[PDB]
Amino acid sequence: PHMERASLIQKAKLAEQAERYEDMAAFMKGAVEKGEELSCEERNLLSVAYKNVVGGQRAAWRVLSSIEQKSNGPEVREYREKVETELQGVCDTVLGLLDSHLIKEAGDAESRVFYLKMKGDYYRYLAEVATGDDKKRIIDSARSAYQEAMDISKKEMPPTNPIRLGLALNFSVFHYEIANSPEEAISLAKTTFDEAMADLHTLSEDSYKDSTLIMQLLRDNLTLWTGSGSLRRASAPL
Amino acid sequence: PHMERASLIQKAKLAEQAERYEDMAAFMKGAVEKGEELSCEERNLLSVAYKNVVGGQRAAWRVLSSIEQKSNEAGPEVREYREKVETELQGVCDTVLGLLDSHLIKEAGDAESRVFYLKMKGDYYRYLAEVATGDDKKRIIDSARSAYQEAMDISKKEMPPTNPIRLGLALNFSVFHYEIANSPEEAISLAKTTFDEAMADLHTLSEDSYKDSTLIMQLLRDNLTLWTGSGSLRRASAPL
Amino acid sequence: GPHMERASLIQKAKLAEQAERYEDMAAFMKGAVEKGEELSCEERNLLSVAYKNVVGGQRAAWRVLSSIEQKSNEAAGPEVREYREKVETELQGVCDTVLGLLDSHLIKEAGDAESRVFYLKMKGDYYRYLAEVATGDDKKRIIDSARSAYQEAMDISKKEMPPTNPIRLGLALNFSVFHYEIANSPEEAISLAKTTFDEAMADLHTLSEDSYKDSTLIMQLLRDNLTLWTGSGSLRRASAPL
Amino acid sequence: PHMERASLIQKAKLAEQAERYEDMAAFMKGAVEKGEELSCEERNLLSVAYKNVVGGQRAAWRVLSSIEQKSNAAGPEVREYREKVETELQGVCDTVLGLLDSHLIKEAGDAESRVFYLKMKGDYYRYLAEVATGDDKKRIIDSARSAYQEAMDISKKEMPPTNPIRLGLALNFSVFHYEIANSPEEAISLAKTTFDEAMADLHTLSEDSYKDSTLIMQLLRDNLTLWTGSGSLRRASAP
Repeated sequence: PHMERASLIQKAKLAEQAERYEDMAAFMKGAVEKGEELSCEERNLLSVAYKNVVGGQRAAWRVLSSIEQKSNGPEVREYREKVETELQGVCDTVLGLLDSHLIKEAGDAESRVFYLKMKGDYYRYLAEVATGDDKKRIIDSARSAYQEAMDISKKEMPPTNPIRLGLALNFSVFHYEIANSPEEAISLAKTTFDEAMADLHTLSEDSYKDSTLIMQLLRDNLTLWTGSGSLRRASAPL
Repeated sequence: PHMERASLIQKAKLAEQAERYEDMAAFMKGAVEKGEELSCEERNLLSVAYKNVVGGQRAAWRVLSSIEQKSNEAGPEVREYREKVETELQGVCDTVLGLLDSHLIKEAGDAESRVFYLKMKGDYYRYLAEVATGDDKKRIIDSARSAYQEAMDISKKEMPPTNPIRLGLALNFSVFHYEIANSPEEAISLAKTTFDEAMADLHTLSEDSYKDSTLIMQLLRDNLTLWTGSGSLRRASAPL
Repeated sequence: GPHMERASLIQKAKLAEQAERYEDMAAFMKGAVEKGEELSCEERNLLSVAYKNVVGGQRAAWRVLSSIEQKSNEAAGPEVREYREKVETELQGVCDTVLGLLDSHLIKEAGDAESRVFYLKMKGDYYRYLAEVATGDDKKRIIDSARSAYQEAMDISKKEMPPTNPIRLGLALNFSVFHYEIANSPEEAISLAKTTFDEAMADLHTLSEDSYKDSTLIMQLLRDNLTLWTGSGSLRRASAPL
Repeated sequence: PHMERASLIQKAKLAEQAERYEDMAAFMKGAVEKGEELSCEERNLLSVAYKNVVGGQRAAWRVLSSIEQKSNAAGPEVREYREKVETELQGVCDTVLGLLDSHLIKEAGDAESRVFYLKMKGDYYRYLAEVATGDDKKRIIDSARSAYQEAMDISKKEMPPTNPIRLGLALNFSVFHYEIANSPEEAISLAKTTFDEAMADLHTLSEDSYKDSTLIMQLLRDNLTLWTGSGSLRRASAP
């Protein structure tokens, strides 16, 4: 390690505690640029930082795009465009770090799934706002990243692993919202849930909370997408 | 025919594998009547047997009551047959409640067994309440409430929030609040509390209860989404 | 032109609020103030909301970092100090921006009592935020600048506004916080807080339905602080009066 | 002496103004035993009289029980005197519960009066629970809970969420949950639900109605901060 890198990682941990996500992101970018492999803890810092930064831009873009769609003055279009351009710049930064530093085709496989999933996520966020001729390319870039990640996770991780579950949840969202394949989405989400449910006896104690949380999100999306809400209430199985 | 306790339990296990729930129920009733306590495995056999028997009667009653409710817009066969299924269902609930009161419920044995039976008492009074329309309805609802309340009091002092009997109990009592007692707010807030307290204590869970606890936590979340109208909400992506 | 620009900026600040984009909202509201016209009651609230949210996050961060830094001085590690200093400098820059707008545009050009009190209260607030982080020889000056702004605002609000007015209540609540946390006058704070609450409670019959929610919300914050500061929160639970 | 019903009600109003609660209680017990329903104003006089009488006994019992618990044999005077106060308190609760069961609950016509008395029955069983110790405590706790639950069921169907008897009932049943039944979570949930459902319909009230209800909503908020520990949080500044 570089010690600049060690100091930047320490400052990213301080920025997380302080809920200063743009600083956290800047510190984690700097750390990625000052070294090779990130540890599991350091990969999560990078992801949390940029998740929170784009999360707010995406939430804003949705509000503005919703106002623009209903009002159809030039201020809404212009401001929606400002937020959109800013969001695109963050996604380009994350995708640049992944391609130039983090994604290693001959590296550790588990870390390769995390980054390839992250590459699919940030191309998917670009696809959420893309309306040009470039849209098809963006959608395909996200699909390839997720497909490459899915292929590795199936060979290398158990079906209860939270990175593998997270990956399948996000790729099903991609199918539903982006690729307009709601049936593939429902299918993948049901398969992921059922394969993880069958392998619950081999769930390690540390993965328990993260895996069951993501399995709940899969079940929540399945209910939303199939219209399984309004069905009869459940009582205990025993 | 070997109808000694050990043989009735063995036949109850065969009946389960064969999906012969009325035989299972009869074998388990017979095993309870030897005047002895049930193990955790044996309590589950008793519950599975009667849950399957009463479940088919309830499902049938709902179909018939639904046909009877639409029909008035009427031959007497629907009312008569709905009444036949109701009476039969009431007899099973009375059998289960009789076994619980005369043999199984004690003050006291171990907390998990006490809670299990009191939860079972609230469940079978709740099934009687589902079909009750007379002056006796209030009494039935109160009998279900007391059983669940006594069970809730023991489970809070004696069991961890992730225990599946404690989770199952809270899930069923929240259903009782929503459907039977017409207290949808109490139901939502019990379901949310149960889920949140179990979610915080997930580190202290075993391989045995893993599947049972997370399955019941999923049912709590499913009911919360149905009852709060949270279905409509934005799709989830990974927290990662 | 500037008149169409001013209108666009205020409209974008309303969009930025809906989108929870407070730094943009602040920038749009600064730009609108720099058109040199007075702000309406609605526009004053947009300005205040924008900068309250911006500085709110910086202050919350500063408190976390200062708390981590204080626990390391009892084997760190200069990163906490350095990062706490970064957040503080950034916070100071926002307070200086707000205080500059108030002094150069808003306070000098305020017509009515409600707008004049609003801005003087805001001046007291942002000097109080500078006082929250100040440890130099400049500390005493900052505290006094805050006190004078609040005192001038209190003098106008007592002559010109009813005791239920939410700007007057907000002012009193913040000046009591200044007394408790900044000036180390917890008795003056409890006093002021109790007096403000009691005088507003007596004049509740003369409250409009518009200001009822804003006034009762601020009266709730006054009694919440009174409970915290007097330790009355530890008292026996209430049951029904009949 | 003028001991006709209306004069007993007039004398109870005078005893309230004079803070003579044992006389007030005796005047309202006397008016109840005339065999007519109590009006809304009259029900409040009955409740105020006995809440003040039992309140002083409860406050005393708490002081004495605290001295007896701390005295750690000692002198027997504390136990004996705590027992005297306890027996006296139990007698007042038995008097109120006897009036409710023999005259007021049976004869109540409307929902508001039915709820009022059932809430009052839960309260006085809760006061008996405060001084009971073992399996005696079980018995009493469940009489309190049933009275409260029956009252809650009627108030939800028959009264708006801003009604002060419905608010008072929820506040007391939440106290029962927290202190007596050891269910701090449903106490906190019931109090927040009650506050939030009442706050959503406050615009409908007059100034008198608004005052009565907002006082009980403040007590719900006060208990919520005590029970959730929200009072120890960072001080508020203006929004």
